Amino acid sequence: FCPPAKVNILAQSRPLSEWPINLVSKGVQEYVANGDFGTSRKSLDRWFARTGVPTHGYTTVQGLNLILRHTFNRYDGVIKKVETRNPGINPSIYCYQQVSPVPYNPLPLGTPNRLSIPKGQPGYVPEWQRPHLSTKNKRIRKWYARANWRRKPGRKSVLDEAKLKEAALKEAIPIIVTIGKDWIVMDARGLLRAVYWRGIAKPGLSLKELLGFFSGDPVLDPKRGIATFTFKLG
RNA sequence: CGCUUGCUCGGUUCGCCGAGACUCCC
DNA sequence: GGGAGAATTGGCCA
DNA sequence: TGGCCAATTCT
Repeated sequence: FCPPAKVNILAQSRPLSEWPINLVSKGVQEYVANGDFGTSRKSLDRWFARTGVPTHGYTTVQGLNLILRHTFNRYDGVIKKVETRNPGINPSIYCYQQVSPVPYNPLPLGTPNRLSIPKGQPGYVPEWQRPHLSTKNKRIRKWYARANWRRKPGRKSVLDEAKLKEAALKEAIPIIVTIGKDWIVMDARGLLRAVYWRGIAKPGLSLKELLGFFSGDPVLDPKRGIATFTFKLG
């Protein structure tokens, strides 16, 4: 079993459902045809351009075997499900080996000390009571974590999109997925928490060693602003 | 042994701390 | 209600 | 030479 993972995107060149891989994978399900489907580029040429369905400058052998082969199983199986008892046009951009994520180019502990920060600076712990806390090696939420600023009738807060949210991109961990013209930068601290949650120690993890524990084929979601990874057999 | 993002739920001096899952998608 | 790889290889110009 | 982007593969 491959456990899942969930990471947040940061920036995109153009609107989500406007990349040409999506513009190719979208019409396939509507179309489904010849049936001349093969990994070989020659067979792929025949199935797509020749049969009739338009291609938006896409010819990758993997990028057309992860959407055509999926669609036929989408048009099938449900018939088998109709047989078993006796639809959505997914822009789920299934990334492949050739577009595997790599860390950004032109691990830190975070807050090294909990009860030690100069007074008045951001992150400073309160003075009315420093003791009476708990020390069981639980997760540490950073001061800017909006999970700690949620609104309720009993809660008091002054939410600002700059003070709270812009503080994230300062110490973010960028990784890049490139299909040739479209670039997506996701936040890897989700992967950090996912790997520390299952048992792996801290500090031995660096660049080129976090992504290794996850599968190299993400499933980007050009809606909800989220991406999803999977681990390996380990 | 060990824990930067997301989310659910509390009160608080408003500075911040206490508990929890991650098999998610159509 | 279905999917969540990446090893080996073949063209390959500075 | 070797180095990288695509192209081919089984279960």
